[PDB]
Amino acid sequence: DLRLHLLLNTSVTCNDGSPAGYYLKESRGSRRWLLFLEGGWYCFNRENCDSRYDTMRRLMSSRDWPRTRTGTGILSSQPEENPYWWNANMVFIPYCSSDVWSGASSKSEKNEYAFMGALIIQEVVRELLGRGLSGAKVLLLAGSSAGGTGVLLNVDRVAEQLEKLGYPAIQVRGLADSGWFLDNKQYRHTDCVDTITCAPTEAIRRGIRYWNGVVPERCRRQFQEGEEWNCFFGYKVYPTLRSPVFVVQWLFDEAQLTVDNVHVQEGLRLYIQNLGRELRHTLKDVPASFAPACLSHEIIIRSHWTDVQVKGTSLPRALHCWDRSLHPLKGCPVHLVDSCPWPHCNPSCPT
Ligand SMILES: *[C@@H]1O[C@H](CO)[C@@H](O)[C@H](O)[C@H]1NC(C)=O
Ligand SMILES: CCNC(=O)Nc1cc(C)on1
Repeated sequence: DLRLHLLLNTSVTCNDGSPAGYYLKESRGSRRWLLFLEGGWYCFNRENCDSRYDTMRRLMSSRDWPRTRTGTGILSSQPEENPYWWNANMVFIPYCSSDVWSGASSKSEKNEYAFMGALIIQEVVRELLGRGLSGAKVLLLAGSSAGGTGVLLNVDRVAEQLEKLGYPAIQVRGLADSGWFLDNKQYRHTDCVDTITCAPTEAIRRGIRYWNGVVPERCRRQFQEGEEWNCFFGYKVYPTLRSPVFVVQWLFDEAQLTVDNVHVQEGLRLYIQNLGRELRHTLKDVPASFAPACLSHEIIIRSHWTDVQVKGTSLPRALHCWDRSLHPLKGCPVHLVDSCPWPHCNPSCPT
């Protein structure tokens, strides 16, 4: 199990002002640290945040959090379940800011909710340094779905934070799972008048203003003010990053299809095949990646994450090969993208 620690700096809060926190399982024999960002969509105005507070309150508040959690998948400490990093120090950071880990605003007389995702990550890092992170050799910032996009938005800020705090020897890297979305043409279209109809670009643009959202500096400098929503899209923000980042993405991701208004005749067949091709195209110059041709969503904290293979190579193996490459390798590849054109043309896709 991983044990809960609420942040000692209680000014860093979840949406409703309760303290944020993290779950920790230490491994005294290891200098590797894994910090995982939970996902779970987001909200972007008073009305849809109020609805989230009624039926998704654990994603907006810590008052009902349990004292422990079980680590699964890449967060498992058993080698049977986690061939990659089973002996690492394990941290799970709950997502209670509803801001895709981008926010920097407090609850106040003018703000019904606090949006402090970017500050939550920084405060977790700061408090961990006194519990052994000061002696780390690698810090891997991982995450799934909204947490995967959160890795892309924050990995270089963690690197800069540790440099400025005086720990230049810690190597910071990122693992972004199921957070590589396309602002593509949708299969059916509606103008942005409420939550359901509002396309991701328009929703994120409004969210950034509501959250006081922040993006990586080099990406901000490219797109400039008013256009920071561009930096929430993986293929646009990744070229601006300096830390090594490994990208995991199903070619036919279920959340991508949902925001494309897809739930088979010729028109839809062509649409789905073109989505797969566009995704593959955006990964062509990503040297560390794992992209199977499946209809699914998320992978790395599922207990059977070791089952899927691309070209005969599992994800735990590809991550191990990535580790080796950061010390091309004979029979130990790091770029693994399916080329077949339809969901589950890879026989190892999840059932
Ligand atoms: C608590 O966190 C806030 C937000 O980052 C920061 O402004 C403040 O200095 C912190 N307080 C302490 C005592 O570290
Ligand atoms: C309903 C589909 N889910 C999402 O769009 N989830 C997301 C999107 C981003 C960005 O972070 N989580």
